[PDB]
Amino acid sequence: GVIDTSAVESAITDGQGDMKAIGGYIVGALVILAVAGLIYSMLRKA
Amino acid sequence: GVIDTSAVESAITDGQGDMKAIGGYIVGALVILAVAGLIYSMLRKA
Amino acid sequence: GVIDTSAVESAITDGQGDMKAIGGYIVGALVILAVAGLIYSMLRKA
Amino acid sequence: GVIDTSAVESAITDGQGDMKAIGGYIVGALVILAVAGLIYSMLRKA
Amino acid sequence: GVIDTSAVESAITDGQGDMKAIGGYIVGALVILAVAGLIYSMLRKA
Amino acid sequence: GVIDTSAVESAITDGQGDMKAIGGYIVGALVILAVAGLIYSMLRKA
Amino acid sequence: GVIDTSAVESAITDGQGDMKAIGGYIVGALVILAVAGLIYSMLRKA
Amino acid sequence: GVIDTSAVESAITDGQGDMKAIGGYIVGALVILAVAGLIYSMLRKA
Amino acid sequence: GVIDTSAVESAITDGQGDMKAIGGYIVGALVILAVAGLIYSMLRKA
Amino acid sequence: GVIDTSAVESAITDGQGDMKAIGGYIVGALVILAVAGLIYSMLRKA
Amino acid sequence: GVIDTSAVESAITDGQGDMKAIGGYIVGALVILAVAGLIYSMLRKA
Amino acid sequence: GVIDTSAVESAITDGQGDMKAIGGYIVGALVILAVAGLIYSMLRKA
Amino acid sequence: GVIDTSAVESAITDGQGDMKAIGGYIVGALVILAVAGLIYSMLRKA
Amino acid sequence: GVIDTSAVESAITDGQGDMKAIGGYIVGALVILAVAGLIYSMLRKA
Amino acid sequence: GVIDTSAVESAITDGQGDMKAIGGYIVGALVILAVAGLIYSMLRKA
Amino acid sequence: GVIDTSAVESAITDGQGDMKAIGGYIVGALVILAVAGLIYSMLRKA
Amino acid sequence: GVIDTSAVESAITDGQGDMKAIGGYIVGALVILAVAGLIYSMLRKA
Amino acid sequence: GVIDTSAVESAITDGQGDMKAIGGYIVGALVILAVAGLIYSMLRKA
Amino acid sequence: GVIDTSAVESAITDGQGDMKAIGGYIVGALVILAVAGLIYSMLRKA
Amino acid sequence: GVIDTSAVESAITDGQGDMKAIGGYIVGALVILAVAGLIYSMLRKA
Amino acid sequence: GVIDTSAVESAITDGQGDMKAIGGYIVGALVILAVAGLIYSMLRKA
Amino acid sequence: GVIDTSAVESAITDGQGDMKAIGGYIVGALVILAVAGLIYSMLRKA
Amino acid sequence: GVIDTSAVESAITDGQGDMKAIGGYIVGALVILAVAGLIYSMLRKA
Amino acid sequence: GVIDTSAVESAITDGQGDMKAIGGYIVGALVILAVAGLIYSMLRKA
Amino acid sequence: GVIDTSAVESAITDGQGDMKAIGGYIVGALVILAVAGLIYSMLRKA
Amino acid sequence: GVIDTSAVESAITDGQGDMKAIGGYIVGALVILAVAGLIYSMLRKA
Amino acid sequence: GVIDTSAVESAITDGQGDMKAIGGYIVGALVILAVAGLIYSMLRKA
Amino acid sequence: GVIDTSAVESAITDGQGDMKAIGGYIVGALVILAVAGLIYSMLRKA
Amino acid sequence: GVIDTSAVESAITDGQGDMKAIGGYIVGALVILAVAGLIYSMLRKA
Amino acid sequence: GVIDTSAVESAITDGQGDMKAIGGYIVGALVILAVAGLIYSMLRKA
Amino acid sequence: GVIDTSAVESAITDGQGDMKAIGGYIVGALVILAVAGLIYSMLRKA
Amino acid sequence: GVIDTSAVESAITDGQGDMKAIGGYIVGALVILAVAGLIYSMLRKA
Amino acid sequence: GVIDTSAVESAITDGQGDMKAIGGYIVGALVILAVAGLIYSMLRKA
Amino acid sequence: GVIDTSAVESAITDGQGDMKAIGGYIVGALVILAVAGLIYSMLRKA
Amino acid sequence: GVIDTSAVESAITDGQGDMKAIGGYIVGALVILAVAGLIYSMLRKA
Repeated sequence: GVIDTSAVESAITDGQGDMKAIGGYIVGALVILAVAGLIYSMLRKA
Repeated sequence: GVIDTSAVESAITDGQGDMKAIGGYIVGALVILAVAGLIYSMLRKA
Repeated sequence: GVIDTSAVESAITDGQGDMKAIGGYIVGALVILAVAGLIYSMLRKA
Repeated sequence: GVIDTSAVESAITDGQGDMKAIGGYIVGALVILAVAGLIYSMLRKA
Repeated sequence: GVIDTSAVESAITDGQGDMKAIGGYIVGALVILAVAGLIYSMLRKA
Repeated sequence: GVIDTSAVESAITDGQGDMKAIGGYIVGALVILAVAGLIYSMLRKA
Repeated sequence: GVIDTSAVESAITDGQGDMKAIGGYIVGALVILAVAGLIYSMLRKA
Repeated sequence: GVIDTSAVESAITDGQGDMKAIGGYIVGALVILAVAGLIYSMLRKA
Repeated sequence: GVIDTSAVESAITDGQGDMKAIGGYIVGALVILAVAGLIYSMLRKA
Repeated sequence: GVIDTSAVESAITDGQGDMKAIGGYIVGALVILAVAGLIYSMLRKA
Repeated sequence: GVIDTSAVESAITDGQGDMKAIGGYIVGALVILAVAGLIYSMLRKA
Repeated sequence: GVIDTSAVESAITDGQGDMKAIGGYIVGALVILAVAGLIYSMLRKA
Repeated sequence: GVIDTSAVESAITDGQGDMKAIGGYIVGALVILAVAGLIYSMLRKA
Repeated sequence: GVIDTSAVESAITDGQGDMKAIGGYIVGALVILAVAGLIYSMLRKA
Repeated sequence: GVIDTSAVESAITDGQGDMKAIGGYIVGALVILAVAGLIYSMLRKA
Repeated sequence: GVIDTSAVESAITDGQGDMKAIGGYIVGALVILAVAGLIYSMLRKA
Repeated sequence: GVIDTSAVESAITDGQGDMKAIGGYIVGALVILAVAGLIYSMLRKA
Repeated sequence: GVIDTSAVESAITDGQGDMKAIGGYIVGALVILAVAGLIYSMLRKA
Repeated sequence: GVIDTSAVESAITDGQGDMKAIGGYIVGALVILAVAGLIYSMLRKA
Repeated sequence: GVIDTSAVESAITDGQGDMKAIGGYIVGALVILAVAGLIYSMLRKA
Repeated sequence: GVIDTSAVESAITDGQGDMKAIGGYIVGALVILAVAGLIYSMLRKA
Repeated sequence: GVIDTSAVESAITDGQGDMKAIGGYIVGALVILAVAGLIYSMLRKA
Repeated sequence: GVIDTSAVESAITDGQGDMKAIGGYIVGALVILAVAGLIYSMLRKA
Repeated sequence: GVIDTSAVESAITDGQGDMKAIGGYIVGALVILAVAGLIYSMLRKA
Repeated sequence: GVIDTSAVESAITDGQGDMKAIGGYIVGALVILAVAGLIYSMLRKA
Repeated sequence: GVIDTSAVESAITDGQGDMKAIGGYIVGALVILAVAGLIYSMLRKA
Repeated sequence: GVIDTSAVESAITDGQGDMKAIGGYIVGALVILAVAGLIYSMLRKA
Repeated sequence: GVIDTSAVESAITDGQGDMKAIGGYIVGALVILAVAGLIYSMLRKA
Repeated sequence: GVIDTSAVESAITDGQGDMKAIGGYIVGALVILAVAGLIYSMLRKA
Repeated sequence: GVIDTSAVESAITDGQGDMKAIGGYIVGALVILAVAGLIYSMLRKA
Repeated sequence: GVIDTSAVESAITDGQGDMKAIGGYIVGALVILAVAGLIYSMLRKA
Repeated sequence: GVIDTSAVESAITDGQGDMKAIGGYIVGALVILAVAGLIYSMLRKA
Repeated sequence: GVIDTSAVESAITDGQGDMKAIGGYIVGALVILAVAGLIYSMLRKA
Repeated sequence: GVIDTSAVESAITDGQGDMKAIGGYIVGALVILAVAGLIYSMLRKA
Repeated sequence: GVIDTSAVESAITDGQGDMKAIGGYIVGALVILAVAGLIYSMLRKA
C-alpha cells in the first residue's frame, strides 16, 4: 500500500508555471516606478 | 473446525485498492489550494 | 445394551461443515462494511 | 414343578435389539434439529 | 418371536427427508434477515 | 427375595458414555458461533 | 443426513450485490462534501 | 408412510415474499437518515 | 385354529392415511408462526 | 372402517384464518417501533 | 396461507412522512449555525 | 367450529393507541437534545 | 340392535361451544402481553 | 348436558384486571430508564 | 382491555423538566469558553 | 376468585425507589466528564 | 337416589383459597426479577 | 378438609431472602462496568 | 397508525428562538474586536 | 430471494439533488467574505 | 421520498442579507483609516 | 419544552464588560508608540 | 417518579469555578505577548 | 421486599474518586500545550 | 466483492473543474490590489 | 427449608476481583491514546 | 384403623435435604456465567 | 389366626434398596445435562 | 431411606472445571478486540 | 462423568488465529487514512 | 470457583507493545509537518 | 496472541516517502515568492 | 470494589516527559526564525 | 465532586516564567537594530 | 508504558539543518539589496 500521488507530484509544476508567469507582468509594471521616480527626480535635478 | 475466511482475507485488499485510488483524485484537487493560495499571495507580494 | 449412535456421532459433523460454510459468505458480505465505512470516512478525511 | 421360561427369558432380548435399533434412527433425525437450530442462529449471529 | 419393525425402521427415513427438506426453505427466508440487517446498517454506515 | 438389577445397574453407565460422547460434537459445532460471532464483530470493530 | 443449504449458500450472494450496489450511490453523495468543503475553503483561501 | 408437506413446502415461499417486501419500505425510510445526516453535515461543512 | 385378522391387518392402514392427512393441515398452520415470527423480527431488525 | 375426519380436516382451516388474521394487527403495532425508533434516531442524527 | 401485511405495507409510509417532516425543522435550525458562523467570521474578517 | 377472536382482534388496537401515544412524549424529550446540542455548538461556533 | 347415541352425538357439541367460548377470554388476556411487551420495548426503544 | 362455566367465564376477567394493573407499575419504572438514559446522554451532549 | 399508562404518560414530563434543567447549567459553563476565547484573542488583537 | 397481588402491587414501588436512587450517583459521576471535557478544551482554547 | 356431594362441593373452595394464596408469595418473589433486571440494565444504561 | 400449606406459605419467604441477597453482589460487580466504562471514556475525553 | 409528532414539530421552533437569540449577544461582543482592532491600528496609523 | 432496493437505489439521488442544491446558497454567502475581505484590505491598501 | 428543504433554501438568504449588511458599517469605519492616514501624511508632507 | 437560557443570556454580558475593559489598558499602552514615534521623528525633524 | 439530580445540579457549578479559575492564569500569560509584542515594536519604532 | 443496593450506592463513589483523580494528570499534561503553544508564538512574536 | 466507485472516481473531477474555475475570478479581483496599490504609490512617488 | 447459597454468595466476589483486575490493564493501554494524541497535537501545535 | 405413615412423614424430609443440597452446586456453577458474561462485556466495554 | 407376613414385611426393604440404588446412576447421567446445557450456553455467553 | 447422590454431588464439580476452563480461551480471543479496536483508533488518533 | 471438551478447548484457538489474521489486513487499510490525512494536511500546510 | 484469566491478563500487554509501537512511526511522519511548515514559513520570513 | 502489524509497521514508511516528496515541490514553488518579493523590492530600492 | 488505576496514574507522567521533551527541539528550530528574521531585516536596516 | 486542578493551577506559572524569560533574549537582540540603524544613519548624517 | 519517540527526537534535528541551510542562500540574495541600495545612493551622493 501507498498513495499514488504520481500525477499529483507533477501537477504541482502545472501551477508553478503560473507562479513564474504572473510575476513578469507585475514586475513589468513595477519598472514604471523606477523610471517615473527617476524622471520625478530628473526634472528637479537635471 | 475453523472458519474459512480464505477468500475473505484477500477480499480485504479488493476494497483497499479503492482506498488508495480515491485519495489521488481528492489530493489532486487539494493541490489547487496550494497553487491558488500562493497565487492569492503572489499577486499581493510579487 | 447401549444405544448405537455410531453413525449419528459422525452425523454431527455433516451439519458442522455447513456451519463453517455459511459463515464465509456472510463474513464476505460483512467485509463491504469495512471497506465502505473506511471509504465513507476516506472521502471526508482524505 | 416350576415353569419353564427357558426360551422366554432369552426371548426378552429378541425384542431388546429392536429397542436399541429404533433409537438410532430417531436420534439420527433428532440431529437435524441440532444442526438446523444452530444454522437458524448461525445466519442471524454470524 | 420378535417384532418385525422391518419396514418401520426404514420408514423413519421417509419422514427424515422431510426433516432435511423443510429446513432449506426456512433457512432461505432466514437469509433475508442477514441481508436486510446488513442493508439496515449499510445505509447508516456507508 | 429381591430383584437382581445387577447388570442393569452397570448398564446405566453404558448409555452414559453416549451421554458424554454426543456433547463433545455438538459443543464442537457450538464453538463456530463463538468464532464467527467475534469475527462478525471483528470486521466491524477492527 | 445433512441440511441442504445448497441454493441458500449462493443466495447469500444475491443480497451481497445489493450491499455493493447501495454504497456507490451514498459514496457518490459523499463526494459533494469533498467538493463543497474545498469550495467552502476555496472562496476564503483563493 | 411419510407426511405430505407438499403444499406446505411451497407455502414457506408465500410468507417469504412478504419477508422481501417489507424490507424495501423500511429501507426506503432508512434512506432519509443517509440524506438528512449528510444534509446535517452539509450545512455545517459546506 | 388361528384368528382371522385378515382385513383387520389392512384396516390399520385405513386409519393411517388419516394419520398422515391431518398433519399436513396443522403443519400448514404451523408455517404461519415461522413467517410471522420472522416478520415480527423483520420489522425490528430490517 | 376408518374415521371420518371429513369436516374436521377442513375445520383446521377455520382456525387458520384466525392464525393469519391476528398477525396483521400485531405486525401493524410492530411497525410503530420501526417508525419511532428511526424517529428516536432522526432527532439526534438529522 | 400467507400473512396479510396489506395495510401494514402502506402503513410504513405513514411514519415515513414524519421522517421527512422532522428533518426540515432541524435543518432549518441548523441553518443559523451557517449564518452565525459566517457572521462570527464576518465581524473579524470584514 | 372456529375461535371467536372477534373482540380480541379489535382489542389489539386498544393497546396500539398506547403504542402511538407514549412515543410523542419521549420524542418530545428527545427534541431537547437537538436544541441543546446545537446550543452546545452555538456558543462555541457563533 | 345397536346403541342409541342419538342425543349423545349432538351432546358432544354442547360442550364444544364451551371449548370455543373459554378461549376468547384467555386469548383476550393474552393480548395484554403483546401490548405490554411492546410497551416494555417501546419505552426503551422509542 | 353441558358444563356450567357460567361464572368461570367472567372469572377470567377477574384475573385480567390484575394483568392490566401490574403493567402500569412496571412500565412506570421502565420510564426512569428513558429519562436517565437521556440524562446520561444529556450530560455528555448538552 | 388496554393498559393504563395514565400516570405514566404524564410521568414522562417529570423527567423532562430535568432534561431542560440540566442544560442551563452546562450551557452556563459553556459561555466561559465564548468569553475566554474572545479574551484569548482580545489580548493578542486589541 | 382472583389473585391477591395486593402488596405485590405496591411492592413494585419498593424497587422503583432504588431505580431513581442509583441514577443520581452515576449521573453525579457523569458530570465530571462535562467539567473535565470543557476543562480539556479550556486549556487549549482559553 | 343420587350422591350427596353437598359439602364436597363447597370443599372444592377450601383448597381454592390455598390456590389463590400461594400465588401472591411466588409473585412477590417474581417481582425481584423485575427490579433487579431493570437495576442490572440501570447500571449499564444510566 | 383443606391442605395445610401453613409453613409452606412462609417457607416461600425463606428463599426470597436469598433472591434479594444474590442481587446485591452481582449488582456490586455490575458497578465496575459503570466506573470502568466512564474511565474508558475519561482517558479519551478528559 | 402513525406517530403524533404534532406538538413536537412546533416544539422544534421553541428551541430555535433560543438559537437566534444567543447569537446576537455573542455577535455583540464580537463587535468589540472590530472596534478595538481598528483602534489598535488607529493609534499606530493615524 | 434478494431484496428489492429498486426504487430505494434511485431514491438516493432524490436527496442528492438537495445535497448539490444547498451548497450553492451557502457558497453564495461565502462569496461576500471574499469581497468584503478584499474591500477591508482595499481601503487600507488602495 | 426526499427532504423538504423548501423554506430552508430561501432561509439561507435571510442570513445573507445580514452578511451584506454588517459589512457596510465596518467598511464605513475602515474609511477613517484611509482619511486619517492620509491626514497623518498630509500634515508632514503638505 | 424549550431550554432556559434565561440567566445565560445576560451571562454573555458579564464577560463582555471584561471585553471592553481589557482594551482600554492595551490601548493605553499603544498610545506610547504614538508619542515615542513622533518623539523619535521629533528629534530628527525639529 | 422523577430523577433526583438535586445535588448534581449544583454539582455543575463545582466544576464551573474551575472553568473561570484556569482562564485567569492563561490570560495572565497571554498578557506577556501584548507587552513583548509592543516591546518588539517599541525597540524598532521608538 | 426490595433490593439491598446499600453498599452498592456508596460503591459508586469509590470509582468516582478515580474519575476526579485521572483528570488532574491529563489536564496537567494538557497544560504543556498552553505553554508551548504560547512559546511557539512567543519566539515569532516577541 | 469490491465497491464500485467507478463513476464516483470521475465524479471527483466534476467538482474539480469548479475548483479551478472559482479561482480565476477571485484572482481577477486580486489583480486590482496590485494595480491600485502601485497606483497608490504611483501618485506619491511619480 | 431454604437454599444454601452460602459459599455461592462469596463466590460472586471471586469473579469480581477479576472484574477489577482486567480493567487496569486495558486502562493502562488506553493511556497511550491520551499521550500519543497529545503528542500528535504536540508536534503540530508546539 | 388408619395408616401409619409415621416414619414416612419424616422420610419426606430425608430426600428434601438432598433437594436443597444439589442446588448449591449447580447454582455455584451458574455463578461462572455471571462472571464470565460480565468479563465478556468487560473486555469490550472497559 | 392371622397371616404371618413376618419376613415379607422386611422383604419390602429388600427391593427398596434397589429403589434407592437405581436413582443414583440415572441422576448421575442427569447431571451431564446440567453441565452440557451450561456449556451450551457458556460458549455463546462467555 | 433417602437417595444417595453422594458421588453425584461432587460430580457437579467435574463439569464445573470445564465451565471455568472454556472461558479462559474465549476471553483470550475477546482480548484481540480490545487490542485491535484500540489499534483501529490508534491509527486514526495517533 | 464429565464432558470431554478436549479437542474443543484447542478448537477455540483454531478460530483465534483467524481473529488475529483479519485484523492485519483491515489495519493495513486503516494506515491509508493516516497517510492520506497527513497528505490532505501536507498540501495545505507545507 | 473463579475464572482463570491468568495468561489473558498478561495477554493484554502483548497488544500494548503494538500500541506503543505504531505511534512512533506515525509521530515520525508527523514530524515532517513541523519541519515543512517551518520551512514553508522560512522561505517567506527568512 | 497479539496482532501482527508486521508489514503494517513498515507500511507507515510507504506513505512517509510521499510526505517528504510532496514538500520539495511546494517548497520549490514557495521559492518564487522569495525571489519575486526581493525583485518587487529590488526595482524600487536598487 | 474500585478500580486499581494505581500504576496507570503515574503512567500518565511517563508520556508527559515526552510532552515536555519534544517541545525543546521544535522550539530550538523555532529560534532560527527569530534569528533569520532579524537577519533578514538586519541586512536591509543596518 | 469537582476536579482537582490544584497543582495544575500553579503549573501554569511554571511555563509563564519561561514566557517572560525568552523575551529578554530576543529583545536583547532587537536592541542591535536600534543601534545599528542609528549607526546606519549616523554615518550619513553626522 | 510510554511512547518511544527515540529516533523521532533526533529526527527533529534532521529538518533543522535544512532550517539553517535555506537561510544562508536567501540572506546571500538579501545582501544585493544592501549593495545595490548603497550603490543607488552612491551614484547620487558620490
